This record gives sequence, C-alpha cells and structure tokens, in this order.
Amino acid sequence: NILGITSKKIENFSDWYTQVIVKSELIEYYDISGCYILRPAAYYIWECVQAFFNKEIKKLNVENSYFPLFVTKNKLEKEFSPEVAWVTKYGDSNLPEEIAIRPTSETIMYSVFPKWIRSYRDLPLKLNQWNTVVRWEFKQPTPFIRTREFLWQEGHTAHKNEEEAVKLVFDILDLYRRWYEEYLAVPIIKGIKSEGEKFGGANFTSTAEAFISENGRAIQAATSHYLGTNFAKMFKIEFEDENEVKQYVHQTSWGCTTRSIGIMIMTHGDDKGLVLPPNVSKYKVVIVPIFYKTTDENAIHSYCKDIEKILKNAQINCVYDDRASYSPGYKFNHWELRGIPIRIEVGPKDLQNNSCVIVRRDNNEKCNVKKESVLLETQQMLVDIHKNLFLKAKKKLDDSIVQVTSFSEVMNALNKKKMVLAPWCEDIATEEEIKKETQRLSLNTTLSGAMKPLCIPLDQPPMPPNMKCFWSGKPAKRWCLFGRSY
Ligand SMILES: O=C(NC1Cc2ccccc2C1)c1nccnc1NC(=O)N1CCC(CNC(=O)[C@@H]2CCCN2)CC1
Ligand code: PRO
Repeated sequence: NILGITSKKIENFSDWYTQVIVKSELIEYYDISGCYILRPAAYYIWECVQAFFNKEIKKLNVENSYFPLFVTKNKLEKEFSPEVAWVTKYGDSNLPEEIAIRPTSETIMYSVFPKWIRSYRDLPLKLNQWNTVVRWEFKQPTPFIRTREFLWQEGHTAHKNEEEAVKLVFDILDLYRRWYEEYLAVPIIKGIKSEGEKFGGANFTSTAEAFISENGRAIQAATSHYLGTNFAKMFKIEFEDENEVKQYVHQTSWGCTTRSIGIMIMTHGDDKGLVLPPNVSKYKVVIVPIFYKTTDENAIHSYCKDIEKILKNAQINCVYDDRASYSPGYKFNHWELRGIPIRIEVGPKDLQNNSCVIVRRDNNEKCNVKKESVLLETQQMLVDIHKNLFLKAKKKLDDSIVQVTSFSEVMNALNKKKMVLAPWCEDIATEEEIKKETQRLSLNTTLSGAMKPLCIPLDQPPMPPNMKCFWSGKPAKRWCLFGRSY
C-alpha cells in the first residue's frame, strides 16, 4: 500500500501519473524544468520501437544519417523562433556568431540537399535521423508527453513528383499505426490536420491521434507531412528531369517521439502501477518463490531456477527474485509496479503437484500450469496479454467519440471527457473562434479548456446533402474530430 500507487487513476490522474512513472523506475526528475531522465526501463522501450521502425523504413530504402545539433541564423532564416534555444558563449567568451539548437532539422538538412540532388538520377533521396531536439517552450511540461528536450526520429525524403511523395507520406503513417499497435498496444486515428494546425511549410499534415479517456484529452501520436515543393523553393532544391527541365523536388518529413511511451503508460497503466506490453518489457516473467516456513528452500530454489532455464533457453528473458530479506507479497507489488507482464509463483503446494501459478499483470487472472506446459502457456499468454491490452484500449477509444451536428451538443460531450465528430466548413478563421468559446464555457486540471480541431479522419462518414457546419452554418465539407488535448 504505502510502497504502491496511492492516487487512483480516475480520481487524481496527474498525481497517479507522476507516481507511476517514478515508482516504476521509468523517469527521474532533474533540476532543469521540462527535462527528464529516461531510466533503463524507459529507454528499453525506445530501443524496442527503434529496432522495429528501423527494420520497416529499411524496406522503403530510407537510410539513417546524423546532422549537426546546431544551425546558423542564415540557414534558419530561409524558413518556432520563440522556442529556439541559442548558444552565445563558450566558457566566458562570446561566440563570434550565435548558433541555434535544432528544434527540427529541415533547415539544417535541406541546406545541403541541393549539392546531393542535381538530376532525376539522384532521386528519390530518403534519410532518417534518430536524435534529440529542443523546443524551449514555457507551457507546463509533462514527462514523456510535453518536454523541452525529447528523443525522436525525423525522416526526410525528396521525390521527382507529388504522387511518389504522397504515397510515402501514407506508408510512413501506417508504420506509425503499427509502431503504436504492435509494440505499444495503443490504437490511433488517422487523419489530416486542419489548416490552422498543420506544420509550417507543409502542403498537408497527416497525423495519428490518440486519446486518453481517463482525463478526456487527445494527444497527437505521430505526424507525416507532405511538404510539396514549399521547402524546395526556400532552399533551391532543383533537379534536371528526364526532359532536361529544371523541377523542384517534392518532399516529405515525418516524426514520432518518446511521447509514444507516455501515451502507452497513460493508456494501459492501472492503480497497481505500470502495465507493459510484452514486446517492450525487458523481463517477460518474474518468478517469485513462496516458502511458507517450509525450511526446504533448496527444493523451491532448485525448481524456480529450472523454470528460469526453460524460459531463457527459449529466449524469453525473465528474472528469479530470490532476495532473502523480502516477503512474497513485497515481491508481487515490486514487479507489478514495474509492469512485468507475467508473474510465476512457486510454493510448496505447487512443488508437490509439479505445477506453478501463472499470474497475468493485465487482469490479474491466475491459473495453475504443469511444469512441462509452462513454456507453451507462457508464450501464448504473452500474446494474449497484448491482444487484450489493445482491444480494451480500442473499445475505450471508440467509446470516446460522440457524433454531433450542432454546437449545442458540444460542451456536454467535452464535460463527459469525450471527443466530438462534427460537420465542419474547415475555414481556418473558425478554429480560433471554436477554441475561444469552448474555453470560455469550460468551468472545472491545469491544462487548457479549449477544444481544438484534432484531425479530419481519413475514414469519413457520408456527408448528408444539406448538412451545415456545426459552427458557422455554412455548408459542411467533411467530418472533423475536435477535443481538448495535450
Ligand atoms: O512537442 C513536444 N514538446 C514541446 C516543447 C514543450 C515543452 C513544455 C511543454 C510543452 C511543449 C511542447 C514533445 N515533447 C515530448 C515528446 N514529444 C513531443 N512532441 C511530439 O510528439 N510531437 C508530435 C510529432 C510532431 C508534431 N507535429 C506538429 O506539432 C506539427 C505542428 C502543428 C501540428 N503539426 C512533433 C511534436
Ligand atoms: O517536426 C515535425 O513535425 C516534422 C516531422 C519530423 C521533422 N519535422
């Protein structure tokens, strides 16, 4: 109890989250606000999704690279500026010229793209970086989700035409769907950003949106931009095509950050602490011995180590918690807090029956398994835990959307912690109006009450013939998701 989570996820979400990330050993706080330390359990998740995404972009011929952390005023100006951090001094001496820390690397990378792209033969150019970027905002930070320094990948491609670039945009977007679904067990909604919310310089921005139903907040999970020729004009990225005509390249860029870990935690975490999809947990299983005063401990030890060797030989990493000075109940909580997917309990009653208790972290179901069946039952249960984590999250996402036709229905849905799907004319002017009015009518958290346009979903319902925009009364164009957000 006292060593566990003492705030309930539904009652005090913010304090629940802080306790989970600290007591599971994911995060350590730091003496610069908005900067957090990723402890091994957190960084292990990053490495897992890194290995997945690398394998998939390699099939698209994207290659990894590394560009400088810094950019000059000259390059940075061809295109954020209040959130760009500036280096001005080395030791006690001022720099000959101030240099900026990257908030994103378009201007750094595209500064040299013209030397590499001269002819249609040089296309497509497909690059990725795994790096950190810095956005020195003064909004309230949130570990993983909203931080001043964060780890990401950013991919950048250049193509001979629009069709090829746009196809890659949406190929990447589906890889993000898979990153979230297959490794983090998180469902997302694909869509297009509104004009007020798209990336600066983008022709259009596609997005994967997630939703945290316990506090009613959407979170942008990943992004994939069609840049058209906009950046090519700014940086003079021209190539000579097959007809000897100078053309601009069509560009994309796309990223996904350690925010994804925060979305995973907020999605699956419960009042016992962290819950990890097996694919991003170092230990799939912890084995906890129960001695119940037998005094024949070497029989228990010998049995638990047998189970450990059966799992490790099958390449299932695990831990046998044989620490003498702690009770089994202490150990149960210890590893539940840290999110281990499966606990195997071995006491004397179990030894006599040649079995063991296998306990799932997601729903705490326990079942007795014969020793010889442990490997197979473990393998299947790890698969089933992931399936259950995803399906439960998918149902909560489905349930968080209310379809509306008028503004009068909107504030009711927001106060029930919902997103709204609404018919919208998509006029950029209306975005600030909707934000203002929904914030005004909010009367409760420390995050904003404003509702904003999340995305125009790729999967559109029919737009009835005379449906009007829920806000302006003009004819509606498409259905758009709106909600409060991180
Ligand atoms: O944004 C983060 N921190 C900043 C700095 C800071 C400090 C304190 C409080 C708040 C904030 C916000 C952040 N922090 C940690 C992990 N991830 C993060 N971001 C992330 O995941 N993003 C989604 C992928 C991209 C999204 N695309 C776009 O935004 C474009 C432009 C409009 C819509 N389309 C990049 C942004
Ligand atoms: O920051 C962004 O949203 C885009 C995609 C990654 C690189 N720049």
